[PDB]
Amino acid sequence: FTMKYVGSIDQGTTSTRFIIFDERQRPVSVHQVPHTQHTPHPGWLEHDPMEIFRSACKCMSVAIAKLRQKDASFRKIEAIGITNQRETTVAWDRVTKEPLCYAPVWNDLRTYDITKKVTAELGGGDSMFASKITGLPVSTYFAAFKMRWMLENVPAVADACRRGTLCFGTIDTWLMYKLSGGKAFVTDVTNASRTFLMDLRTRKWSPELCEKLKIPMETLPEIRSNSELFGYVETDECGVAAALNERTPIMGSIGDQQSALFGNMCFEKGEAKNTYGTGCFLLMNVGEEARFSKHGLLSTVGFQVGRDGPCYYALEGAIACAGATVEWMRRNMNLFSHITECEKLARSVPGTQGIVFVPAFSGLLAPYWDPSARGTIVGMTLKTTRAHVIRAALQAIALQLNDVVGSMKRDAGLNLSSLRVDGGLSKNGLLMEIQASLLGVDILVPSMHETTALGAALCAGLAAGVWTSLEEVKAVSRRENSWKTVSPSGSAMEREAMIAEWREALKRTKWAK
Amino acid sequence: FTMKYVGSIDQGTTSTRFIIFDERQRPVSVHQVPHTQHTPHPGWLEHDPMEIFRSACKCMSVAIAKLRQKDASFRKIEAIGITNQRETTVAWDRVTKEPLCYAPVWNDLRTYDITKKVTAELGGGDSMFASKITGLPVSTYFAAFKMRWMLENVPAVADACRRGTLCFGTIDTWLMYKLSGGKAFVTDVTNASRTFLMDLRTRKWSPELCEKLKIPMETLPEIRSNSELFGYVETDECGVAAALNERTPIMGSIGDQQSALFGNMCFEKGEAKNTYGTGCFLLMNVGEEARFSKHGLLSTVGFQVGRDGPCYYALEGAIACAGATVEWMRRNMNLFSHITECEKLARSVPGTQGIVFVPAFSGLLAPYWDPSARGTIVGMTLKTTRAHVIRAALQAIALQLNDVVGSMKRDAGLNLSSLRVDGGLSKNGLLMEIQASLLGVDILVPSMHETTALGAALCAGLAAGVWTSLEEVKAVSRRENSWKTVSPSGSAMEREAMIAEWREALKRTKWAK
Ligand SMILES: O=[N+]([O-])c1ccc(OP(=O)(O)O)cc1
Repeated sequence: FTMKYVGSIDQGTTSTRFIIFDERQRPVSVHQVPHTQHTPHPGWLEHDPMEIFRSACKCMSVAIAKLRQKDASFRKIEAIGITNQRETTVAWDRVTKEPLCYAPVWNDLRTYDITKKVTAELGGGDSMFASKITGLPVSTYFAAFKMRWMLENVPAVADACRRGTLCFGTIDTWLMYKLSGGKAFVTDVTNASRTFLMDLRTRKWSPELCEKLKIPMETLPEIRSNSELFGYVETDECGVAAALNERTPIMGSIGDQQSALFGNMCFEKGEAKNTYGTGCFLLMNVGEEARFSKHGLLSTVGFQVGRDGPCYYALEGAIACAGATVEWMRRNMNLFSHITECEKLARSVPGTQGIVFVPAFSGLLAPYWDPSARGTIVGMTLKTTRAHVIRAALQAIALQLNDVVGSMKRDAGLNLSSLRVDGGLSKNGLLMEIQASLLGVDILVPSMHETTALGAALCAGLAAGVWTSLEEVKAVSRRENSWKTVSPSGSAMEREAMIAEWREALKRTKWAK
Repeated sequence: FTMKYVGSIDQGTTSTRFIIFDERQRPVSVHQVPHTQHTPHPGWLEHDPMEIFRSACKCMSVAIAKLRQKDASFRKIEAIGITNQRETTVAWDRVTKEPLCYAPVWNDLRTYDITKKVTAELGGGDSMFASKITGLPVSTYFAAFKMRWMLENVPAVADACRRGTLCFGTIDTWLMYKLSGGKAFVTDVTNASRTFLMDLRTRKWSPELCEKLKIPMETLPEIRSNSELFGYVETDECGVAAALNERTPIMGSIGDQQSALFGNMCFEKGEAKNTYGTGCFLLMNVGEEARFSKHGLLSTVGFQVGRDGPCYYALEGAIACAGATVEWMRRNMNLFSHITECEKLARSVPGTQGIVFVPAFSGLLAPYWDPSARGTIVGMTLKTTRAHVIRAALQAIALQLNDVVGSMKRDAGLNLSSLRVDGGLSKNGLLMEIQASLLGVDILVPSMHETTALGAALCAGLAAGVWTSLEEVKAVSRRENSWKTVSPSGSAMEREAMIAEWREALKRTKWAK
């Protein structure tokens, strides 16, 4: 036949992208368009759903146009996948086809008072009351609470609910609705699991929770899998229908973290990925049955290939200050000037020589949620240098994931098979070695680092028959796009002593108030 | 018609100085010569006693010569005083007049085992067992224990004992021997009070403690006051006898910290001085009656002018890492480039904004004595910067001073009417201010900073009639050498709160072992 290509809309917190992959899973064209970060009051954050929609469209037409110019064999896009900042929630009207307000972002803290109210007046003091249904604690992040808040506080949303015309939806749902010309009102299992309205075990809306939270099941879209025919692109808001040329289907939708889980090929229980960004997000595949957490971790859907096909579940954990710690050392503390020196300063010394640096700046998340913990350094002497402090910060990040992973191993009754990394800090070689050594598993660094975008591309491709099974997907990746591999290179005396030092250090962190 | 001159040899840890003062207490010639800091094993420090002797002689020869050029009539120095790093101990031979080995320094930790063996076998587990005799706990610093080591470890010293030719002394005794040709084997009360071998109230060698620790009294110098004839300079080591031109008497000997107390005119009880340098010490004049300590602090002789003169006593508190702390931030952490950036960055913020830096790099001294304490910072957030960390360090220093003064008031039964400062960090205004605001008293700063050297010249000039009395001495100082006063400026609640913050941070310093 001819060459095939799959497009991936990568819709993030600070920008939107379109990446076209070829059938070897190589990114052959990209365009990025940012969008405005609206901040009406301290701790609020909101996005313009229409601005986001036009960025997607822009990106699609620019990347397309750039590829035609450099690839004589590119004829059309076979299918489009979507991946998105999760939890961000949009309200819009079924007949005007427009938003009723801006979109509160995942990390938006306006829903706080609703969240304290729900914990008390519905869970009787327990934030975990519905964690066996949803997999989730009561929290400001999850969508129901933002939905509730827009019902309570946006007269326009209240009204349209009463007309029977209101649509709520995560960014996947919204993007798919407009791309479709308003014909498709859908969502995938991974986005739907971050709403607080889906029953993990069935992956359907929960009549009980919707009732109990007073969100009407008329407002919610149809839950579908990650990989299947969602709709077609039927708009032309920035040249896009012209650019795609043929009608082009939408056949992949997956929340960003799960999209990275998928794009890093974590198809089997025990396989986990970590993104080393500003924070860390670690996800492990735990298998075909939902596993619930007794360490404060999130249970979520990992991925679902095919409608009502197999559903792999996952456990998710975070740390707030990974990349942010490195940036803090530089710009607040002058411990170095630009990012290259971070790793070389940390390599200049054989170890931390006693010190521990717990970068608990905005508390400890992970499996020891403690908002009172603060940034603390212990063990220093006159022989202590910035080299050691920088190295200890690398150890700290790796120690936290280790704790997170330890908790996941216990909640799930599995061992960690391998950890794939992506993110800025995955380019710090030393941090990968300290991590491999602590976890006692191989760490895998793909050199094609666009793993989030690839997840959604893989979903669309499987469904459109560009790739014909997960095994073919792994073969192509392992052959074409080369992984760097990083084996444990440390003794069990050192491992055990580093974790013991860390354990002792964590006791000394309590400070705020 | 012509100016009368007094000489001071200032034999410090890292160098030797000779200062010549006029009868108006102005330094008119100075010369300085550094000596080698030998460190055979880790935590060991050791000096070459011939190097030290010869350094002092070069200092006298050159300072003398530089003065003749400024003043061609100067025919002689009236008298020469000695002040010296204390506790540092020389072993020598009565007839060869030469060191048997190198001299272990005040902060040398080779005596550690011997320090334990003593606390148990002689002291029944109590380190304060001779507190009421010596004014001291059992510790690595004091000269007896170094004496003991050289008998158990140095063939030449163990041996020279047998023949009746072994001499031991502190650096005063050693300089003063060699300066005199061998004709003088003496020590002053302040230096003697640091041997662990002298009764504080009586200023006698204690036959009980000698006996107990296996130190034969045959090796020990005759104790004198700080102000009287010790001997004459009768050597030509660098033309020194010649340069002096006349037989010049040594009429001053005083341990370095006491010398600063004396040189800052701290004659009344409640008057205290805080010195920064190769080590950092606060000394309070407590009066004619000796006071002992319930809160770590050391009891010692302040000074005694003359054989039949009254003995004024003092309490002594140390801190271990003071100027070292600033240089550590500079040289190890790169928090600033040069010394003037420190006070500025610290000034650029309103406060510590919730952080505390306990700079206990080598344990907590003062009234806490915790050798397990290490350097620790607590409270940090992403809003913490180097300005806060540097400011915090300065607060820690004042906070430690404050806790040391607290202990001193309780022990002595007095308030601190005045604190005079000198050494390095006295040039930092912000620190002086933070210090004044915590002790709630005045801080005096000499423009004629050379006050340690002054003390021994004052001793030697009092004995030789250059000044006739303590009153004339203080009258001239006031007349000649200008002050700078720093007054408190804060609340009771600022103070109370900063101290409670500090007291909780201390709980989190235990780390070593
Ligand atoms: O890890 N984070 O806190 C985080 C994650 C995503 C962000 O934005 P994005 O990288 O454009 O999706 C910004 C910050």
